[PDB]
Parts: sequence; structure tokens; C-alpha cells
Amino acid sequence: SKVFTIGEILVEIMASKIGQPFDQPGIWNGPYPSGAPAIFIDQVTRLGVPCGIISCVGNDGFGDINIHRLAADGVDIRGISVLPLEATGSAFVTYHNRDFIFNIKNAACGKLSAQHVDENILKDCTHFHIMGSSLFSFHMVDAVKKAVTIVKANGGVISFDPNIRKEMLDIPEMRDALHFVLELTDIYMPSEGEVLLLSPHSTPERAIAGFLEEGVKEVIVKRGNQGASYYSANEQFHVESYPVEEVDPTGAGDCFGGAWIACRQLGFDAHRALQYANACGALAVTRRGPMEGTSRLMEIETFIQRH
Amino acid sequence: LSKVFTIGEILVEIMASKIGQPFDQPGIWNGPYPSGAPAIFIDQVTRLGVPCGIISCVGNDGFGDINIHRLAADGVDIRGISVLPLEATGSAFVTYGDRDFIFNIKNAACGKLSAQHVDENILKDCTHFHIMGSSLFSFHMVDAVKKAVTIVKANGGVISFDPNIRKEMLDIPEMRDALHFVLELTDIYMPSEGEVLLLSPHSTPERAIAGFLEEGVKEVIVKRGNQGASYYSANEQFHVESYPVEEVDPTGAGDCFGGAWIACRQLGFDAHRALQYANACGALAVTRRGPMEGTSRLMEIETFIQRH
Ligand SMILES: Nc1ncnc2c1ncn2[C@@H]1O[C@H](COP(=O)(O)OP(=O)(O)OP(=O)(O)O)[C@@H](O)[C@H]1O
Ligand SMILES: Nc1ncnc2c1ncn2[C@@H]1O[C@H](COP(=O)(O)OP(=O)(O)OP(=O)(O)O)[C@@H](O)[C@H]1O
Ligand SMILES: [Mg+2]
Ligand SMILES: [Mg+2]
Ligand SMILES: [Mg+2]
Repeated sequence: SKVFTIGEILVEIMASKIGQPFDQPGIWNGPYPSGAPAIFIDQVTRLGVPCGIISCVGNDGFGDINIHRLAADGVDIRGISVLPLEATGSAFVTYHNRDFIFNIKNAACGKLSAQHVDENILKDCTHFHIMGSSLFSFHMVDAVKKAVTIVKANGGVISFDPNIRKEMLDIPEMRDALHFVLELTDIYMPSEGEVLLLSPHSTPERAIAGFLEEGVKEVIVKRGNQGASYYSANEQFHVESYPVEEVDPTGAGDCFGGAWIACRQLGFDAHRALQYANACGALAVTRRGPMEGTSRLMEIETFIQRH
Repeated sequence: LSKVFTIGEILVEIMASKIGQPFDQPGIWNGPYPSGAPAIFIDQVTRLGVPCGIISCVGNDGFGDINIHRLAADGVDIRGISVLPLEATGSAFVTYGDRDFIFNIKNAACGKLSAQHVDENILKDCTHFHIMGSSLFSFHMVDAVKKAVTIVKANGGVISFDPNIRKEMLDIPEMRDALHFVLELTDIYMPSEGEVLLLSPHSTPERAIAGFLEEGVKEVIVKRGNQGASYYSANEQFHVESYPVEEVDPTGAGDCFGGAWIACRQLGFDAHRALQYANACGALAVTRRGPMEGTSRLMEIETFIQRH
């Protein structure tokens, strides 16, 4: 029983100071392993659940830091193809109080396609997770479509976190790609701000009811500093947030998701899984760095206990 | 009203803060810094006071802005710099003998430069057009360059060419031809010592150079790294020794040497003066870190030469 994801893998370069602009020489920190699917799958493995990822990186040091990190953490990296003529994706980020310069679409991670999805790699996959952020081109979609149908046809469970960029919604083809995934989704994990996106219904209550009636088995709604909710035909509950000192919210959704999926793989019931997921996301935001907020079971449990 | 123009890639460079710093581990980096052979060449030209412009493409981000701001502030005509919303401004990560790089040019805004992104209303007063071989990495680039060249030669302009190519391009017949194509329309050839035989059928520099001149090239300026440079014309031939300096970054040496030569010639310097100034410029260039941070003003070169 293995958990698999697919998508962009990149390195993040972070500005050394708040307010630091992009158009002035300065000091930066990095590279740091990154990319929503990678963060998610890193959290899954740190919780002791077998998993793998399908992506494309370039034949360079930036691709290496990612492969090395995931591999050392227990992730099956056979699915990460290395592209000699492409540069590994990157993202420069600066703060205020947030701002980015992305090289994802036209980078190695954007070369992912059906040809780079090895069906044999998914032969024993029981759960496949999709990040909406990965659907930014026809090839990304073809890759996702191929992997999802292989797993679904093999009786696997599909989970989907629509962490998309609102822009993609104005693009029919991407809008249709998102509808595709949802149509085959068992576990839908939108944040409150994303609940209405892929629904013909205008009120959240109505949208969620719609997802269930359409085929989804469970809807997990992330509410940031307000906690999280769980919805199924069988039950419905909510958990309050754990008050923490937020530093970086960029990996909260990814970690919360990996925790939910991993805990469920470990046999946790909905209530316990939601509690751990909630605590995992809270812990993630207390540290800077994309993948620096993932936690292991012991840390999550101690955090819960202390509260 | 007479202007020197160039065309090509504009990118930013992000440098490793320490020697021995790997790309596969977190650390500290310095940047972004304005870069790109054509950009450094043109920055040296404008710093010498010679009116100039550049045709290039950058993305709609801060990395694109730092280059436009620097060039504009230095006096370069940047109207030929198009901003592409759907693309990312090229970049280059480097770390320290070898420099080691991670490039994003071919698939960035740089490689989007199209023959249409050129014009001619922009090159109307261009009497000198300079080409960097490092820019010819796609048929779209060669097209943009071919168009610009036709336009400039139509108004009776002069073409200068610096073959700072990646030897690899020589095995791709298409690019191999683009380069030979440009060479046949070149008036001023400026290969480095290790690039002299590349576009030549001969195997000895003497022969290679004698061939370029026979074919039509009027001047061949050979850069010899830390051993000076040589000038070759059908009528004369001479060389200058290198100035001893504490080298720190060789990245922009050739580009600065090039801008200095072209600009000094525009200011009426004879071949002998221009060669010593270009030579000194390249010498000064390598003393500071950063691709475009070593350019010099005319009198800085003058004093450099004097003092010594
Ligand atoms: N400031 C916070 N304090 C406590 N818990 C938080 C905070 N922010 C997030 N969380 C926890 O993490 C889960 C992850 O959440 P968030 O709602 O930011 O994810 P998301 O909406 O998917 O965002 P993303 O755009 O990064 O994918 C939340 O539902 C919550 O349980
Ligand atoms: N270490 C050095 N010491 C003194 N002068 C130097 C040094 N390096 C370069 N120069 C001067 O600068 C000119 C610029 O030279 P270099 O040979 O590195 O350029 P190039 O071979 O064209 O390289 P590129 O590919 O960067 O364009 C030289 O011919 C020389 O006069
Ligand atoms: Mg379509
Ligand atoms: Mg969110
Ligand atoms: Mg050289």
C-alpha cells in the first residue's frame, strides 16, 4: 500500500530581508527543496507511510538537492525523471508586512507528460494525490490524467487539493482539467477560499453537498487560523485551530494534506486524522522554508499533548 | 544621431557567496546582477560616452527591471528592450578555477527574441551593429539577427562579430551555418585565441586569419586572455602585452574588451590606440566581481595605462 503524488518539484531561493526587492542586488538563502507535491509527499514519508512521486527535474544541482532530500526521507524517487536539456524549476520569493518570480512552466518540471508516467511504477499504488497547482499546461494534464486513471482503474483512492492559481480558472482547458480530477475524486481537500471554485453552486454548504452527491466520499475543508472541517454522508465535524506564531504559511496546506492521507493510511478514524492534520498544519507555519515545517508523528503528538 | 547597437540575451546573475559552494545544498547567494554578453558589451560602450542601444527581451519581473534600469541609467537607448509577460527573464547561477553554472536562457525570455521584435525604425541611425555569437542558439535568434543585419547593411553600416559561442553549437549544422553566415557579412571579427579556428577551415591561426581577411573581413582583433591581444588587417599587423592585475572574475573581460574597441574606434582612435585601450579595459574588467561591474570610463582606462 503506497501513496503516490505527481507534479512540480523545484527549489526556492528566499530573500534575506523583509522588504528586499527583486530589482536590487542583495543576499538570498537557498536553494531549498520545494513544490507542493514534494512538500506533501515529504510529510507523508516523515509519518512513516510508504510513498513515491512522479516529476521531472533538470540534470543539475537544483534537481539533486530535491532528489537527495526526498530519497533520504524515505520517498521512492524512481518516478523523478532527469532532463539533460532542461533546468530544474525555481522560485525566488520576497516578503513584506508574498512576492515571487517563477520559472516553473518553461522549466524541467513543466516537461512532465504521459510519456514520463511509468504505469509499472503505480502497480501497487492504493492512494494517488493531485495538487491543482500542477495543472498549468496540456502536458501536465495528460500526465495527471494518465496516472489518475491507472490508479482509479486499479481500485485506488484519489485525493485532490485544488491549490490552484485563480487565473487558470479563466482558461477553459485548465478549468476542464480541474473538473476531470474532481469527477474521479474520493477525497476533496479545498481550503475555504477554494470551496466554490469547482462547483455550480454559490453557497459553500450547497457546493459541499453537491460534491458528495456527485461522487466524492469526503470533503476536508481547511480554514487557516480557524481550523478545519470534515464532511461525509455519514458525519460532519469541526476542529478549532491551535494558536501558534505564524512565520510562513506556504506549506501549511501541503503538510496538513500529507498528514491527513498518511494518518488515514495508518488506520486513524476521521476525528483523529483531522486532529493530527490540524496540528501538522499549525506546526508547519511556525517555520520559514517550504519543506522545513514538516513534522514527524512524535512532534505532532507532543504538540497536541502540550495543548 | 549615429548609434552603436547590439542584440541578444539579457539576464541576471546570482553568485555563490563562497568558493566551493555547491548548487545542491542551502547557502548564501548574492544578486541579482545585470548580465548577458550583449548587455555587458553595450554597457561598456555607453560608459565610454558613445550613444548606443540594444534589442533584447526580458520578462515582466524585477529581474527584467534591474537590467532595464541599469542600462537606461548608464545612458543606453533601451526602447528595443521588449517585455514579455508570459516569459521569465533569463538567469544564471554561478559558483567558484571553473565558474560552474546553471543557465536558464534558451527557455526563458531570451530565446523569445523574434525577427519581428526587431524593427528598423529603431535601427535607422545605426551605423555599427555588433553581434555576439552566444546569442545564436535557435533559428528564431538567427532570424532576428539576420533581419537586423540586413537593415544595417542597407543603410551602409558596419558589422562587428564576436564568436563567443559554446563549441557545442558547431555540431548542429543549422547553427553552424548561421555563424558562418554572419561571418561572411562581418567587417570586424573579434575571436578569442581559442575561438580563432572555430569558424575557419584552416588549422593554424596565421592561415585562419589570412582567410577571414581574404573573404572580406577588414579587421580581426584577437583576444589572448592574460597575454594581451593582436590586431590584423590586410595592411598591418601588431600585438600588445597584457597588463598584470589581480584577476577576480573573467566573465565580462571579452565583452568589455569588445565594447571598448568599438567605442574607441567610434571616437576616432587609430588601431594602435584602440587596441591598447581595449586591452586595458579588459584588464580592468577582471579586477572586480560581477559580470557587468567591471566596466570603465574612458579616463579610468587612460590613468590605468598611464600609471603603469
Ligand atoms: N495560522 C495558523 N494557525 C493554526 N493553524 C493553521 C494556520 N494556518 C494554517 N493552519 C492549519 O493548517 C491547515 C492548512 O491550511 P491553510 O488553510 O492555509 O491551507 P490551504 O488553504 O490549502 O493553503 P495553501 O494555499 O498553502 O495550499 C489549516 O486548515 C489549519 O488546520
Ligand atoms: N587575467 C587577465 N589579465 C590581464 N588582462 C586580461 C585578463 N583576462 C582578460 N584580459 C584582457 O581582456 C581581453 C578580454 O579577454 P578574454 O580573452 O578572457 O576574452 P574572451 O576570450 O573573448 O572571453 P569571453 O568568452 O568572455 O568573451 C584580453 O584579450 C585581455 O586583453
Ligand atoms: Mg480545452
Ligand atoms: Mg491557502
Ligand atoms: Mg573566452
